[PDB]
Amino acid sequence: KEPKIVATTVAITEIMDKLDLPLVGIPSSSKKLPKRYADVKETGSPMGPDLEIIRMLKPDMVLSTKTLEADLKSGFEGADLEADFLDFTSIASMQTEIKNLGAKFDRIEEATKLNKDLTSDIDQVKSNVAKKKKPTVLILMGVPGSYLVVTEHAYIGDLVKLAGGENVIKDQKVEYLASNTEYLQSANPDIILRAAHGMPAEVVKMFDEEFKTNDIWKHFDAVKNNRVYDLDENLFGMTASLNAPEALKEMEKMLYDN
Amino acid sequence: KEPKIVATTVAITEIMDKLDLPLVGIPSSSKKLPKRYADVKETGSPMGPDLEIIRMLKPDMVLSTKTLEADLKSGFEGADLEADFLDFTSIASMQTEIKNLGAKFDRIEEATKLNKDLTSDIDQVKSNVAKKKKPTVLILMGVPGSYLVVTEHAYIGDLVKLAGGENVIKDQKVEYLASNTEYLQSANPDIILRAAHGMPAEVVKMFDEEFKTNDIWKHFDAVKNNRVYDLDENLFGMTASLNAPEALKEMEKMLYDN
Amino acid sequence: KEPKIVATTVAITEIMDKLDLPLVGIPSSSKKLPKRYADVKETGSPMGPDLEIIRMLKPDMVLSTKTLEADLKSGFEGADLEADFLDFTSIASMQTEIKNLGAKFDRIEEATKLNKDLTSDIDQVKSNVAKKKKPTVLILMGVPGSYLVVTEHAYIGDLVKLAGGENVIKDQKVEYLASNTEYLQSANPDIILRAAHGMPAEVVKMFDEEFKTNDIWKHFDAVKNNRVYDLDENLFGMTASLNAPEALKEMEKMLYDN
Ligand SMILES: [Cl-]
Ligand SMILES: [Cl-]
Ligand SMILES: [Cl-]
Repeated sequence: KEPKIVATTVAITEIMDKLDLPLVGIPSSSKKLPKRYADVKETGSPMGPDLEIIRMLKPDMVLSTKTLEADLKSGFEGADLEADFLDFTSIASMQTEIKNLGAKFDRIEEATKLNKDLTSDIDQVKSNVAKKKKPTVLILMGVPGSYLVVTEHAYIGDLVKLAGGENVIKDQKVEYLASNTEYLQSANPDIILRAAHGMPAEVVKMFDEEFKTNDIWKHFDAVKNNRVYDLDENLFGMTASLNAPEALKEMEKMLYDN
Repeated sequence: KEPKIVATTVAITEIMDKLDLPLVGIPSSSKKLPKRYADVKETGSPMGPDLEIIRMLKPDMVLSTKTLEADLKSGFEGADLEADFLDFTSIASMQTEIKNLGAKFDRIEEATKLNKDLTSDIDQVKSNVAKKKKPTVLILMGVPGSYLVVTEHAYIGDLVKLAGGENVIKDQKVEYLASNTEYLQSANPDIILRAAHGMPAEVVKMFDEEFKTNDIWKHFDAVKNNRVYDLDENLFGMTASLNAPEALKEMEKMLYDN
Repeated sequence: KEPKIVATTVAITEIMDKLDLPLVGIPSSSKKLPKRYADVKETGSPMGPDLEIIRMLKPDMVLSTKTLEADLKSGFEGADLEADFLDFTSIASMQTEIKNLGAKFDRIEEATKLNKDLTSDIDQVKSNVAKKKKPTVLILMGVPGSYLVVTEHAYIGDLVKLAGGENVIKDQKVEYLASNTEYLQSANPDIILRAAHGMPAEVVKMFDEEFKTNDIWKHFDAVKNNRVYDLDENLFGMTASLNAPEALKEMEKMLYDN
């Protein structure tokens, strides 16, 4: 008997498709999912799946992410659902999770092929930027008044690192920091990147206008030099996915194309 | 002749379906509406209905909510549209409105049945939690930097009350208060609940990360103990609906299941 | 050979339809577009179009807006794409752009007709309000804690001006200002208008509740008198469109109907 697997996020569902694995559950989402799962039961929001639906499906494994573990682990345990929280905070961690899914579900060849493809794409960006002069970068996540600083330990920080950017924040131990803006202004990043995950682009544009008028950020050289980018929310999520090669290539354009 | 009724919100439209009433107008919404109204004219945003469409429909009654009365009453009066603003700030108030709609539109039996079902569900939660030790709860509505404190006088406060939670805010007269965070930290709620009505879950997750880094909230015991929940926006609206029994059951899980 | 044109926003696509021009590219959007372009290739977000798709289409011209020029100009130049950034910061500027598109693409008669219709609608509002006593107005764009003041130099400021409103901000040179709220309170606008472009109405309602509790705004007479309006985001965009006649008529209702 094939294992009965519930995937609770779009990113995991895409990995399951590349691994040629059937699913009994998929997340409820407005995003397009692989066609093979067109008729699979939806199990609610990735950020809070519907435990009663999932229980009914009697799965052998429910797949979520490390970043959601604190939020969802108790509910799964309470419902007697076996669950695996995959670490998608870097591309490398995602690739190890892909390897481990191959081993867990008898798809070692498919996982190996997928990782080979990813690594080839990543290696090409690394090679492309290796001899370039590197810009310093400040990564912000959030909305006006509450921006978090994103370190190398989060996925968007990993993309900046792999594309050769030098994060203005160093030697930190957390994924997201509260912004110390006077310190950041003195550090003077060459480039500022912003992510408002899930937010409509029209709202993000409004935020862009606010940033330019704000004493808090307007005297940064990056603002004066028009080196502030909004990361396409549709392509740059908070955690890793198969979108990474495309995301890394877009990152390379922003860091060096100007 | 049947009365010509315009329902301007999803919640009211669902009540009209349970009352077996025809409609000449429904709100414009991306949410699924009862199938019987598939071909009914849409009348614009619940938060600002299209008065020119509604006028054309020559309704006998337009139904909105108390919470929107201040915003919409003048427009309706100016357009010579008769309108009823239903109080959905508690389940009990919603049930009285259901009774009154039954009387107004000759659906007393249907309203009585609907209220019987609701009351049976509510009574079961009350019975379930009656002998449990009760946690203190802080309810926040909004986005980083501008969270409102939600009292017992608003619908989400009513759900907390009915599920046995003790609001840290007492003896207030308003539905929403400005947050006095130092006071709230000293009150030390066992649990913090957050609602960002209408906001995509992916954005809410981002807010969750910001909350944990913010000096303003991070030293609350509830944060240290991982007792902060985001209320599923799709299920917990700002005002009451037929979703209430499901919402109350989910509330009971959060307050006691941990 | 007909020119190969890519329209990167909904507003421009609607103008191209009125000008009876074929398109090779349209923006990717959830909004309804003119039916004649049902099968036209989508080219990504208006706020960051997909340059690789657009390159493939080998267009003669890519159309965007002045307000996006700073963000998008370098990418287009880098991709060797000819691009025109149309000034939609007022109705009059939009009408000059319509005239110039007619000349550029051999649609002078169609552009002239479209502008005649627009001007007739605008003239009617101007005539309607000419002898009315004019209210002072404060226009805010954004979200709690980060509202920008909108001047006459931005499109929503232009609508207020044309409908007879007197902006409390005068003799400015920029489209958007940081809010000096103590100054604004002393200026005491008769009416406050708010725009959260792209934001779901349910979120905007939540913001409305927050505004009323905020010491920063609650002592304005406009708040005390219930003269604060949320501009329907679906109809009042950040920059001009063919929606303007409808928008101007709704503006006239808010400024004088009360
Ligand atoms: Cl993760
Ligand atoms: Cl209400
Ligand atoms: Cl513009």
